Amino acid sequence: KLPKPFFFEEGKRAVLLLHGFTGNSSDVRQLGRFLQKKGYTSYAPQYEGHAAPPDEILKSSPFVWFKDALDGYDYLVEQGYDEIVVAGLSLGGDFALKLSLNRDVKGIVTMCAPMGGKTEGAIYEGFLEYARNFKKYEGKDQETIDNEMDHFKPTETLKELSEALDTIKEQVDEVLDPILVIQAENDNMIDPQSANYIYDHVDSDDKNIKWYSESGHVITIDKEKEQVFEDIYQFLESLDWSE
Ligand SMILES: [Ca+2]
Ligand SMILES: [Ca+2]
Ligand SMILES: [Ca+2]
Ligand SMILES: [Ca+2]
Repeated sequence: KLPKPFFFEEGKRAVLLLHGFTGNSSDVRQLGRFLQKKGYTSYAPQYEGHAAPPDEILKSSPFVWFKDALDGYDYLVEQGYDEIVVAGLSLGGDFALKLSLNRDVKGIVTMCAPMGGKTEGAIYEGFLEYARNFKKYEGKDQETIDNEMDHFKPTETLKELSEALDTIKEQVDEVLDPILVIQAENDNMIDPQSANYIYDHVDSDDKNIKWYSESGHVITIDKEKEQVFEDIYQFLESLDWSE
């Protein structure tokens, strides 16, 4: 079956977990379980059209996906959690930055968040591979997959994704809340220098950047995730929680 949002309720300190483009909640579930073991509540929404046939992404929009992130914050508040850190992977990291400008958070974690809307190359081919692997998961023959991929038109989606990323890059200088920037040194999906840009251009008074030398882009499921989780926990423990 396909992943669904998850909601692990423990103490009153809460973390909103935002996944990446073409990702879903399974990319942050292990982080959610780690946070739960450390006593933090977490909620991981899913963007419209994700965890679903890839055509549903083509019918959706980054503008909807950011409202899905905002809806996740508002859900935590409706469920009784007022103090919230937003932690985002890849596109979700950009959304975490932008969400902090739209909602009160105690802190921000960005994890391999791109700065800038270059979609040519790795992100384009990553989207196509995502669509091909889903069609295989649908049990489709190789001929139907090939035929269907010749009619898969990702251009408009990638253009909106590009414009959303560019807009957020120009909002980085408005970010004020405490921040942990996490980045894989050998990221083959985005430019790892994006992390230096975020770290240097946010206006936060409390910031930290951490580099990981043996992980790929999806750092929350790769081989150093235990250290990433520990570093996130140390950040969370440093923040201005009321309890
Ligand atoms: Ca409830
Ligand atoms: Ca600006
Ligand atoms: Ca300053
Ligand atoms: Ca700090």
